[PDB]
Amino acid sequence: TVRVAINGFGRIGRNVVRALYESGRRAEITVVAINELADAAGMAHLLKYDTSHGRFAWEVRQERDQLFVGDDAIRVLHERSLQSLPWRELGVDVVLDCTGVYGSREHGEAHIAAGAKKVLFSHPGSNDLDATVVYGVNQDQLRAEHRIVSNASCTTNCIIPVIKLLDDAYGIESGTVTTIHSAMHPDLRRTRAASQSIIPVDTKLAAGITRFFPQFNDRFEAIAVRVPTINVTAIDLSVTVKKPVKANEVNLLLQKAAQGAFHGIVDYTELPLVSVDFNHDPHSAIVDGTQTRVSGAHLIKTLVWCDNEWGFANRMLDTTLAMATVAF
Amino acid sequence: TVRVAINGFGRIGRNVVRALYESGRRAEITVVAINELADAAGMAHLLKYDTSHGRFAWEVRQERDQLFVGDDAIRVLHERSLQSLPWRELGVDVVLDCTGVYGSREHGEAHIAAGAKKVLFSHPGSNDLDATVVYGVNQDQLRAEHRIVSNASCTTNCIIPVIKLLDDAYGIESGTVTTIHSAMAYHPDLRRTRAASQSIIPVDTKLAAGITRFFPQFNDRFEAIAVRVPTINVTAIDLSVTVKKPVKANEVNLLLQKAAQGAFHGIVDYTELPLVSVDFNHDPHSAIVDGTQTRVSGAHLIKTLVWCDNEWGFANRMLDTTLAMATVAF
Amino acid sequence: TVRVAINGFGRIGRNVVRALYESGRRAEITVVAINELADAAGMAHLLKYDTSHGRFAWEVRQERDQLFVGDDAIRVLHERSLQSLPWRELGVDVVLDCTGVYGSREHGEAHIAAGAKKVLFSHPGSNDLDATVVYGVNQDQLRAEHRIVSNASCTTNCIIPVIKLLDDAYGIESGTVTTIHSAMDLRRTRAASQSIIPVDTKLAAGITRFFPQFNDRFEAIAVRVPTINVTAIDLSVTVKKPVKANEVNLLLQKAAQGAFHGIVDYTELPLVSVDFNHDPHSAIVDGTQTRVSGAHLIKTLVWCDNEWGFANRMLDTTLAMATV
Amino acid sequence: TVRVAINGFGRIGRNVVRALYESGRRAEITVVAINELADAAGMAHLLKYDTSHGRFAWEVRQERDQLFVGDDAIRVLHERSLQSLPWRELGVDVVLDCTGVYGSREHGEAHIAAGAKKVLFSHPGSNDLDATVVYGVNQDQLRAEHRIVSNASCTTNCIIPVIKLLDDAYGIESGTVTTIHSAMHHPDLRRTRAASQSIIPVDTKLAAGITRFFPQFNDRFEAIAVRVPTINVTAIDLSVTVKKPVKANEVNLLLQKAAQGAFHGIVDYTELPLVSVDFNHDPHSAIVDGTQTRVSGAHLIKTLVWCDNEWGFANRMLDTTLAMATVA
Repeated sequence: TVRVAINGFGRIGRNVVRALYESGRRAEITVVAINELADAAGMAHLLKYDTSHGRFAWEVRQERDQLFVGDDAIRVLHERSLQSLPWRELGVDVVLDCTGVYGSREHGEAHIAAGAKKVLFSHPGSNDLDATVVYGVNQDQLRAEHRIVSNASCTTNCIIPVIKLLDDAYGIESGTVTTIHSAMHPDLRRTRAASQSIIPVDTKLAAGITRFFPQFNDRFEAIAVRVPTINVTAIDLSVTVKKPVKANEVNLLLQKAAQGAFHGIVDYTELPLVSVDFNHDPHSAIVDGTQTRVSGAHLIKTLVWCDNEWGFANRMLDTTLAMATVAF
Repeated sequence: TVRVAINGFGRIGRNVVRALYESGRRAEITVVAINELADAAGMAHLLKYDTSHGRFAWEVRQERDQLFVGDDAIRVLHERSLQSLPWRELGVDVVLDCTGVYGSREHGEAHIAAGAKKVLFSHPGSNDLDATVVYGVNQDQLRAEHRIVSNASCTTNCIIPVIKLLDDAYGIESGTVTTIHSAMAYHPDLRRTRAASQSIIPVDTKLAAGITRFFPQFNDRFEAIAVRVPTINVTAIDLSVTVKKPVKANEVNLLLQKAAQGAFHGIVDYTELPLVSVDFNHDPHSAIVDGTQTRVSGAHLIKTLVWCDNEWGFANRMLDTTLAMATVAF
Repeated sequence: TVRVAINGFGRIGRNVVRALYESGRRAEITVVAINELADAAGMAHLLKYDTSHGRFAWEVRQERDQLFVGDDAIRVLHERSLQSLPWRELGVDVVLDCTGVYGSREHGEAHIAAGAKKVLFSHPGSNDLDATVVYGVNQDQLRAEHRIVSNASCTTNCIIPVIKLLDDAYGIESGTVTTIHSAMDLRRTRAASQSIIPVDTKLAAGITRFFPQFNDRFEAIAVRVPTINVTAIDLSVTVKKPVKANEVNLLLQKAAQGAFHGIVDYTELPLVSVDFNHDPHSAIVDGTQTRVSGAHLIKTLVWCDNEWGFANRMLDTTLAMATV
Repeated sequence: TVRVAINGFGRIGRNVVRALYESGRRAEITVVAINELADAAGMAHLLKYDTSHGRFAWEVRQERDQLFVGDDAIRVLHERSLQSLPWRELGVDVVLDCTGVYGSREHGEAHIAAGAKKVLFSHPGSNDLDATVVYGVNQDQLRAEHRIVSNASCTTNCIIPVIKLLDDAYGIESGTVTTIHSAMHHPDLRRTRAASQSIIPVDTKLAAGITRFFPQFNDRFEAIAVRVPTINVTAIDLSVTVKKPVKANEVNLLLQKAAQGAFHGIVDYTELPLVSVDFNHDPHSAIVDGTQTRVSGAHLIKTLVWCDNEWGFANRMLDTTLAMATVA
């Protein structure tokens, strides 16, 4: 088994754990430790009861510095100092660092100093790492020597595979995206009741895209709003393409990719569905074919769904396996 | 005083009335009659309470066959045949048809035959009316012989003025729009039965065909989708267009900002404040450009996010259009 | 195997099918037919996709006037009159009439006449049926010759067991209830405002019908709030015997452990309404909220997934009816 | 004119100012000064824009240390030290302290020593202030010798007048209350959980507040509360046992009459079929919903009570303020 440690037990951290068990990936991966600067009581409770995902099916037990999920024992640490973590003693193959705040070499190297073989960040970090993976797109670029890696971000994993598919088919020359987020300072917007408004929020989506697709620097922008719905995101993508195209052809391309090389990663639907119907859906992206439009023959719009959190947590596990099982 | 009658007292009919008093337009226009099918105890209560900006500030009551707003008496009518509406007896200058159902030349003629000089429809109607007005964009296209006019639609009015501004400055080549609508058993459209509170729900939208009617040149160059989210009374419109001329986000904002100071004052507003949607609740502008959200990808793909209280701006535009029709008039 | 047909494929009828498969009761009940006025594609669709209960696990296909759940075929009918339902041909043991509109003795008689052996109504219905069952409280009042039975109402089901527990231990003198409803006609014409909306409720009438000694001693009100489909029931009773709040919690905790296990649950954990979504208990007593004013006025807060709990009790009462 | 200063410009302090301008009380009360740590530009923006109460009808400008409401200039302070507040300079007759921090006899003494003649706190406070006033019920218990006064709390202000009314008519023996809060505000494990889906139990000091005010109901009153995702209007579900025998129509008639007479402008009564937003920005402390009144047997009364907790409370602060500067 690949022995994994979770640094930080916020929403992504807890989701990685549930997804490990629910997906059957536990036959190949085991979680041996979680570091979180909060009490084990609350951790265990929040792991068992989720608003967005419901009741977790495995017995959850907490005792001393141990968290139990079914039979598995899991050490709970409260360390402010990354180098003082017991990674070597626990035989840590991969630390999944889910703390948020940027990722980087210094931090990865501190997990490695404590004795972890590799590090996978949940957040894009800086342009300094051994690699950034959008699983389903570029995991075959990983090498045995890539030890400090980033899995991109919740929102980037949703849209990148779609962008890849459209650009391969038609050549993207320009792109603009709006993300409609579900519910989840020097900004007079935070101190406003989320219950009733469409609230614009900061987004780093564009940076994510142009870092992954450097041929689009100065060619991509993004905005975002928050709305009071349940954990499903809609990404509204508008791209100009080189080759002329019609909507039913954009749709055929995406249907077949979901059928084929992107099965499990990008799904496609034509059914009359609403966002909750993708709650807890493990795909990175579900293209809603009913919303595909082409203006003229060069301006594509697609509406893409994702459970950004559940999709991403599953990909985190996919990337962890790819990292842990590569030959030099 | 411009004599008006309102046919249909649903959300829009009621908002037209509220707008008339709140805006001061009542110095210019008097509502002589309201035609509504369905009890009138309702009418008063809904006028009073279903408002969204506090209880309507004018005193409201229902006596006899009459509705009282403040000290004004309005004749309440219940008539199913357009032919027998007593517009002639009341000397009605414009009938504001707010039913959401009547929209054809023949419906127009039917109102005019019962004695209205002119008719204004609260929705796009048929493709062959005398004119379709987006107040602030093309009221000047109203001739004297145009007795049957459409006011376009709530959503259409939000966006066409920004489209005009953008087209004139940079030349729109193609365009795509997403409307984020606020909230309003078994049904053949399967999405409609679903709990609204929980979801982003894709909805059918007529916006593209509205843009297309107004801008003949944009046929086959414009598309639209929409979703409904569980927020209240303010719509956002997410507009992406390719333009001929090379532009930056800052120049697009200056343009729109200057236009809001000048020729679209009172119609299109502009802002750079960190505001949220409820901040435009009961705002009477047709559109509010949110400067902070403006992007240009490359130098030719503009994204603008526009807000509106779709019902409130529309109701106000109905009154504005009324006066212009009355202005140069048959 | 009990052969059941379902009349009305509204939310209730659909949860009855979902629950049938999820609890494993496929082993003792078979659904042989559904009558629904609307078309079978709509039915299959709604069965699969649900805002409250997520994606249904079993494969759902629709094919002509057949509906397929897993390997199972279910005839779909569109009869608007009870007399023409093919209950004889299909050998129906129990109609589960979930329409919310057929509830009288003569509606039961028309189901029987068409060949159904018995009928279980998914609502209080007529006041002159053979029995009204709130499972866990009075299924032992059931008899073989009871042919036209009512299953009470979802909200009645949530609270009646708790009322019985409290009346037995301390003697209820008077009672008053507020139901806080989720996404479940004077005020409907309003616009969207995200409001607490008062709604008419029949809970007082359901409580006194089940406990007639409470006539003129019980009242209830309700509000709708824009939440997910878990109801909170806020029950305030005056009682004869003096009590403290911790005594009340012990009694219900023990009730949950014992005679009401699987019907009433009990929690002292810091939960919120979504934590009871898809819970098949009729009621979950929240101990953290129990209060006693003085020593005689008890307040209890009780949670329920009113739809889910109720659809499972319908199944229980069904089995109890068929293999008597 | 009574000169007043406001200490703390959060939600309550801003609402007092809005309430002042909207009620016409600007003829009797002048706000000479606001002390607030945050920036003036922020104060102005938040005074102008508010999700509950909407766009302030009065112009709002901010320049330097001045906040302009209409054409009234108001002095802004940023002083952490009560001893240094320039009250004497400004001739402050009453400090409305709306910080929700300050609340003790000493804090009161500090304001007075800095030169404010009297003090009104916007909350419970501590158990030894000169008076606690729920305006409409006990403003008669005010004496000129009362210098350090508390206004009670929002919810306590909504329900006390009703309890008074029912106790006076019928003799209340015992009481229990559930408060249905909208989106407003031992580690509470529920506070993580997203407001947008659930009914969420929350701690309440309502009973404490009632006990404090009516110590004869010591051991005779309890309260729970929940939060639901509605906008700014609270429902209070009050269930009391009474000594006298009563009927629901008699209860409603009592309360309707009190609303016509002795509690006019403080308690309102309605028989109309309404919803909670209908009371948004309603200045009464309480609106009894007559459609919802019940009595079980002849002694167990339920009434459902609405209030815009923040707006009624803002208006009461001013009522008390006015009763504190005039004892002549």
